[PDB]
Amino acid sequence: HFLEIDKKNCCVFRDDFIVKVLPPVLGLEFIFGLLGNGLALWIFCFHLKSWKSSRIFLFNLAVADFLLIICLPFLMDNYVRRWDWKFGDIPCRLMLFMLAMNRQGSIIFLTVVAVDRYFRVVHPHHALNKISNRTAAIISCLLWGITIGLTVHLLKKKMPIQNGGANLCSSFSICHTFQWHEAMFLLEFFLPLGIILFCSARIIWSLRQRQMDRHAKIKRAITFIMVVAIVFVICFLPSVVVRIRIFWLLHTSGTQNCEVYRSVDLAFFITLSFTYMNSMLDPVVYYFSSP
Ligand SMILES: CCCCCn1c(=O)[nH]c(=O)c2[nH]c(Cl)nc21
Repeated sequence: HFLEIDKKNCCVFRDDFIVKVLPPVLGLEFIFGLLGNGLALWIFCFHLKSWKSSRIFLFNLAVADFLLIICLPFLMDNYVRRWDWKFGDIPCRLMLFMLAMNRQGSIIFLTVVAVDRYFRVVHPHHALNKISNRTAAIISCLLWGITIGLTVHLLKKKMPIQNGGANLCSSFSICHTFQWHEAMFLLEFFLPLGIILFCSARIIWSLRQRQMDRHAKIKRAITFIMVVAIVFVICFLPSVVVRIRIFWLLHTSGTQNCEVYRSVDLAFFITLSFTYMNSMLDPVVYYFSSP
């Protein structure tokens, strides 16, 4: 129950019902993402030779998704052991760093693709619609650097922590403090949420206003950007909602017996796996949309 991490009062929980739902969903997530991302990378690197600016961003998203899917098997192994990391200390920090970095990278590149579509559809005569490959590669490297800059603190903050009779390797704990990590999670949902919603709404409004809904494939494009927004919201909403709920249960009362946390704590991590479904669904909608 109660524990102290870096002079911080936290309430970890190693309960059951975690080795029941999480490993079956994670295994199927891994075995479907492997095939989807392998086909995407095959059609990207080898079978096709044409690099356009939007395709570079799509390839970056695919790389992030593939790395996250590769990282997923270790997560499945961890949750199978009922929260017992049996790998080491360097692999644990590396795994947490990779998880955070490619989650943020997937979100950032999704936002970048949405902004690119917004510029293509609403502002067709802007410069950012005909950039060179050098500028696109520089932007990609800059975004990757921003991600690493935001996650070196996860890379450095701590190692696996002994508790009870086992060891826990986690960064999404619950503690009575508001560090940069949780605020960064809330930002990495909300700000891209606003950007994506604004871009999608403007795209829909401009396409409908300019009398373009008559065209056939444009209707498919509209429905696909709509389902992209919907799936992003569906995949990233339960996690942030449970995080806000546990924050509220933390500020009001808090640091108590902490059993009241557990009823919602199990709700958090399950929904966390739901975010990986996002990584699974992007190949279906993003790359697999050519008529
Ligand atoms: C590799 C074991 C980490 C377990 C806790 N954890 C985390 O610390 N950061 C995460 O991004 C994350 N995602 C999911 Cl699922 N579990 C997570």
